[PDB]
Amino acid sequence: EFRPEMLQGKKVIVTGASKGIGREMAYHLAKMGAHVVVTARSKETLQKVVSHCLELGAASAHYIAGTMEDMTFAEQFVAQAGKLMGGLDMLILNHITNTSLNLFHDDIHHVRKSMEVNFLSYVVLTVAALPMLKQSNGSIVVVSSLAGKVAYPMVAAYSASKFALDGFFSSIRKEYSVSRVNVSITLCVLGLIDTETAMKAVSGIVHMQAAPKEECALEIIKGGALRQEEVYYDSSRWTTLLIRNPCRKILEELYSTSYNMDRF
Amino acid sequence: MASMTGGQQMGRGSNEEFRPEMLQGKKVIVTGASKGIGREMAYHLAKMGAHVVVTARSKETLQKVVSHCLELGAASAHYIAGTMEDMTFAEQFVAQAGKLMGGLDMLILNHITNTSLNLFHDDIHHVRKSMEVNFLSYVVLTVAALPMLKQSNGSIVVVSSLAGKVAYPMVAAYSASKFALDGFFSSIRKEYSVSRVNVSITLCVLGLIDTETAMKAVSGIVHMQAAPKEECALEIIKGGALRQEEVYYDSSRWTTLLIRNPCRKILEELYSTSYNMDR
Ligand SMILES: NC(=O)c1ccc[n+]([C@@H]2O[C@H](COP(=O)([O-])OP(=O)(O)OC[C@H]3O[C@@H](n4cnc5c(N)ncnc54)[C@H](OP(=O)(O)O)[C@@H]3O)[C@@H](O)[C@H]2O)c1
Ligand SMILES: NC(=O)c1ccc[n+]([C@@H]2O[C@H](COP(=O)([O-])OP(=O)(O)OC[C@H]3O[C@@H](n4cnc5c(N)ncnc54)[C@H](OP(=O)(O)O)[C@@H]3O)[C@@H](O)[C@H]2O)c1
Ligand SMILES: Cc1ccc(-c2cccc(C(=O)N3CCCC(C)(C)C3)n2)cc1F
Ligand SMILES: Cc1ccc(-c2cccc(C(=O)N3CCCC(C)(C)C3)n2)cc1F
Repeated sequence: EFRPEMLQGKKVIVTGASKGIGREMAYHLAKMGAHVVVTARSKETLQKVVSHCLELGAASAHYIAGTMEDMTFAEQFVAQAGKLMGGLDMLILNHITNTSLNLFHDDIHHVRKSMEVNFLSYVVLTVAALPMLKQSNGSIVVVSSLAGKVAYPMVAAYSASKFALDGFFSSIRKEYSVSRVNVSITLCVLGLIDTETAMKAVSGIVHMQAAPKEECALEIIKGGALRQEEVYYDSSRWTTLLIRNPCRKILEELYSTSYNMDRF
Repeated sequence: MASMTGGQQMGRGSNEEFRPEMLQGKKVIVTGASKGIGREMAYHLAKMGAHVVVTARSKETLQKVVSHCLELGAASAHYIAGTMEDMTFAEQFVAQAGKLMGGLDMLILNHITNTSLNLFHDDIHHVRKSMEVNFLSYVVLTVAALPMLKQSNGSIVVVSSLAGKVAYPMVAAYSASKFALDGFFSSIRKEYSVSRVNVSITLCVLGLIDTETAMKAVSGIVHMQAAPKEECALEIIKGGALRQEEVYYDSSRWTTLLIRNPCRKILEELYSTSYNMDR
């Protein structure tokens, strides 16, 4: 059972926080009394978000502008964010490289860039954040999509990158469990969200109900606060019925009896 | 005689029952073919009377496989050596291979970058290399192969793992790359469907296989029955040959029982009515 008080005084990083869901998450955390450090490329927009967050009641609020294409930036941002706040309780990984619906033909640069930004940078951020999260017994929140669980035409690269996050973060979650790293990892599986970016990209191609981003932002925060492994958020009740893979959980359990990890 | 001959192997039941004759005279590329499963696939294809071009970094090992493929009965057999780390080499290799055989019927993506079982700490270099070699290079090879595959209504065969379907500790980077393959290739399969690109895509989800490389990496860590590489290699060929979307191959019957995800297929089918692609 979530209570907003759970975020009060928590030190939180939100990436891709200048717009959409990331910005909504910043605002919610602001209202909850959390310390926040938001990031994205747009310094000016970040400034506005930061100002509004202080308005909303954030215990403290800062932004650091940069591109997540740059792994050195990602790494230094975490350290700098942690220094401003005196630690870190939750790492919210939410940015993605800009993407539109298109048939895949030969754009290898977009497939590479998508892997770099949507996947690689999440890993670099995690490595950089880990000692602080370990010290706080904090949380990693990874923003994924229904397209990171099942296949859709027109987003091959993006979907590849969301699939990767599941495979990467679900692996380390089992490693953490065994090495006693008390850091939660919540994978967020979102359907269509009414963000300006998504609504434009799907215009005339996709005819489905877009869920509200303010609510989506909250359900993400909630999942992290409760240390849930996965969060499922979609308009359709049929998604919520079919989305889970209980067989996958069973299989992982059955295989767990066939390997020995005492040796690190 | 070949000029006065014609017809088709793929008649009634061919989508269900494999026959070695289905690869006879087919033009096939196998990557990661100097050892393990890839080498075993090369051999099976040889026996079936296929034309084959194999690749891997090791020229001397490739040479040996080629010699043994011709012995075995392959229509023709060649090798081109190089690293799949180099996207230029992956791209030219497809063209070179296609030219040696005068076309392409089946693309078998099987290589990976060397990997061992280790906890993930901070090796970002291995995570990147894993994505480049195990995933990115598959895409570049697919891009290069497509024109020839479209002309022959051929096949793409993607070798994956159980770790490309469910999570395992100690192979975070590797598993990320295998999961990436399913997301990418499953997406283009729906794309080919609607754009009438008659090129099949077979994703192979393999359990532990008794290759030298795997048996070494799991030693003292993993205690499971390993399945034979000869038969694993054949089930891969079969899958591609029959144009099946997914091949599942593992020692446990419990894997075969639980591994499929019918709910994913139902969802994908429900979501298909919510989007218009004509354009
Ligand atoms: N919207 C949907 O329907 C939907 C559905 C499923 C999942 N999701 C997930 O929701 C998360 C947020 O989506 P959204 O729709 O809210 O996104 P959005 O409104 O398009 O905003 C994306 C954010 O990422 C930032 N960004 C873009 N390129 C960047 C780069 N190279 N380096 C650093 N930051 C960069 C953007 O700001 P700057 O341009 O200022 O850098 C912006 O703050 C994503 O991970 C996405 O996969 C969304
Ligand atoms: N073995 C298992 O238990 C198991 C389980 C599930 C899935 N699989 C999958 O089966 C496939 C083959 O596995 P395996 O166990 O048979 O592997 P393996 O015996 O180690 O063979 C790997 C092959 O890839 C080549 N290779 C390595 N690095 C390369 C590079 N940078 N560029 C090009 N070629 C390179 C190797 O030749 P060179 O070193 O000479 O380049 C070799 O021919 C992989 O996709 C693997 O993930 C295996
Ligand atoms: C053909 C089609 C139909 C539906 C979806 C779908 C469903 C749920 C979530 C998402 C998703 O992750 N989005 C929304 C679109 C913009 C993105 C891709 C940057 C983020 N996309 C995708 C499709 F490609
Ligand atoms: C703890 C653990 C980790 C991995 C597995 C497992 C199961 C099925 C297939 C595979 C697989 O893809 N392999 C085998 C290992 C060498 C690789 C990783 C290059 C290829 N791996 C099982 C485990 F118990």
